[PDB]
Amino acid sequence: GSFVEMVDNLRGKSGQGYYVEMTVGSPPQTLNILVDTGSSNFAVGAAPHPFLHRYYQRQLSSTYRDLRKGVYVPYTQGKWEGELGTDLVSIPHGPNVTVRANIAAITESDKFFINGSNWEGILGLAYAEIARPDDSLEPFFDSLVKQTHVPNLFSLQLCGAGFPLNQSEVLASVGGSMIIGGIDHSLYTGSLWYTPIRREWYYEVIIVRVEINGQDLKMDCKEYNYDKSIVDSGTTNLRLPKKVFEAAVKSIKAASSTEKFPDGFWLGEQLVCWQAGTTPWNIFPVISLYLMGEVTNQSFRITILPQQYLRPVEDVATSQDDCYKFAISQSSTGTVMGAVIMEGFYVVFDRARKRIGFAVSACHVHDEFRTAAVEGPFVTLDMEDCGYNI
Ligand SMILES: CN1C(=N)N[C@](c2ccccc2)(c2cccc(NC(=O)c3ccco3)c2)C1=O
Repeated sequence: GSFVEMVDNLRGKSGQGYYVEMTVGSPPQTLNILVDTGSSNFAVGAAPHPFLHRYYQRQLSSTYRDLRKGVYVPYTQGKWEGELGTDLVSIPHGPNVTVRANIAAITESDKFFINGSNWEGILGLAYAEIARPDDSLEPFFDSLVKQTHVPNLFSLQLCGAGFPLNQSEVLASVGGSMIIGGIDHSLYTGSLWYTPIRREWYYEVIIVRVEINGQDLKMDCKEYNYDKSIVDSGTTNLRLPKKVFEAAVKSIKAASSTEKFPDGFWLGEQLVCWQAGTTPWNIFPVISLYLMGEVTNQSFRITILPQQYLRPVEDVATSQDDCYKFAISQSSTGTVMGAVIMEGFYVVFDRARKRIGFAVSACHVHDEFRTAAVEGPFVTLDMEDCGYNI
């Protein structure tokens, strides 16, 4: 129903991440923590770093327990390494509970912490299968559910401003909500539609059809989920498999052909600017992703606007122009529904019923002519064939 204590508990933006305040140790040490549905470790800065103004000090926590085990995590865009342990953890604008959770105390990292992001760690909300070093390291949410009466469900409303927020504004602005243990009806409009969680590792889903301004991309649906499709608040962009990316960009270019943009724009590298207030939203198409429904041979669609897939960025000249980066990019690891897609919707991670819910977000950016949408049902056949198998 209503979870006023957790509403508006997030800050941040799509490019730098959305974070929630947490406390670790006794006495409590306050830290800002990235909400990451694409990983499964609770990992916090525990040693000085040039981009950290605070970190977890294990020697100051009376409830700190050393697990005597290291963790080394090299990833595509960087690396983090640290020491495993446990401590008492709370979410000040969350359920009124304290849990004993695993913590990876980050002692060394490369390109992990973002200068100016305002977060000092990450909260991996996905399942134990992808926890590092292995699945025996119980993720935070699993500990929270096992130790308390908190229902096995969380929901996220990520709120993009629709324009750039400077250093001061991003610290003072409400970035959205993470409702732990429930669904808050004030965060969305219309109905919630659910897609099954295909498998519990990442939050894996199945896309069955893709349209650009109602025109079917017409690919074998297995291509859309090659090698998987996930919902990931820990990624900025909508990331698409190489072949799907190439087809989608061709169609988005064709729909917006009244204006030509340089190659660097479509590569997500360079910004495009328009005179203040003149962004031609109407020339860019809407993108509909059809997801497998909970009923046999039924699907539903989520429709996003260019106000979601064009990410607002401030100009190099700090001008009065309205500038953006194209927030759709290619992937070699499947589809990733990142922060820019999540900004259009209230997303319900219903772990108890192995399903993900989508509803139009009460804070999605739109114009007077178009809105994001969550609609259904549609008759869709052979949807299990859309799932990829190695
Ligand atoms: C894709 N992805 C993710 N889902 N989480 C990782 C991660 C986490 C643990 C271990 C390996 C990789 C990450 C690591 C560091 C930062 C961010 N996220 C951001 O900086 C960010 C910005 C906007 C949204 O998220 C995400 C990552 O690679």
